[PDB]
Amino acid sequence: GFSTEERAAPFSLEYRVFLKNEKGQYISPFHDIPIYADKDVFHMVVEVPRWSNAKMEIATKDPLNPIKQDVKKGKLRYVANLFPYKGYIWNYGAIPQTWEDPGDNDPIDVCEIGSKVCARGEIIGVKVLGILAMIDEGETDWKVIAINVDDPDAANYNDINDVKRLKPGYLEATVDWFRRYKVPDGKPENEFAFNAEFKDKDFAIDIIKSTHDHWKALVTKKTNGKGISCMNTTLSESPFKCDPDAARAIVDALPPPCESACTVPTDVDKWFHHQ
Ligand SMILES: [Mg+2]
Ligand SMILES: [Mg+2]
Repeated sequence: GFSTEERAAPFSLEYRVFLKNEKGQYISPFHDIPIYADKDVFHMVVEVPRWSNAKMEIATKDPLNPIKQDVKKGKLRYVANLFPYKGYIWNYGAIPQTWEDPGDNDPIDVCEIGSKVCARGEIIGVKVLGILAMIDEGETDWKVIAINVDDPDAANYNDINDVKRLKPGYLEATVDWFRRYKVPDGKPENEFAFNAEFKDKDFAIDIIKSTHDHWKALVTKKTNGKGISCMNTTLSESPFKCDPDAARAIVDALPPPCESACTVPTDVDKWFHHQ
């Protein structure tokens, strides 16, 4: 289906993860992966495997939008181990061809709850089960809740109550994870500082389709891109389309693959307890 081309060493500053289609052509995971994998099955770009810490996401401003590691004041970012969790507690990522339009300014986020740990840059199909709406100091932050359609138990999951039923504690832990991530203190002062509520599958799909329409406007130049890189190699109706062979130079000009990988700071091991 899709595959990955990794440039430079993982957890280095130059590390990039580009996506390739069935034919070895470089494509943007933002723009060139269809939102739908099949009827009622959404594509998901996996950005971080469950239980990892590196904060890696689609580069919304880089040509071909490769996955790369976030950087804060010159240092590569890792999420904290929030006791009792190890790193991210879901496969975490995004639905391609969507754009929370400002809004967070990138593809709509997905928490994927299935049993398989997915790889960085892996493209999976997911069944949308619901959506977590969070108020973070007034702003709206959406997290789709989904499960790998290839999960052995996928047939048992069709709405958010199924998550409550067959994975007790998962939704609570999700809210807790995001609350302690956003308010490192622990508890916010009121529902403006942090609020959380889950909505069902139909609501989630309405939100997703809305962000897909916003993306449609983005890649057809009907809305200010606000710095988003819209270069793509497959969208026939997009003025930002570029010849695939021309786009290969974007990858080939970067350091070659090196899978003798940089070691992760020991500080990432530390576990932070809520007091
Ligand atoms: Mg988003
Ligand atoms: Mg986001």
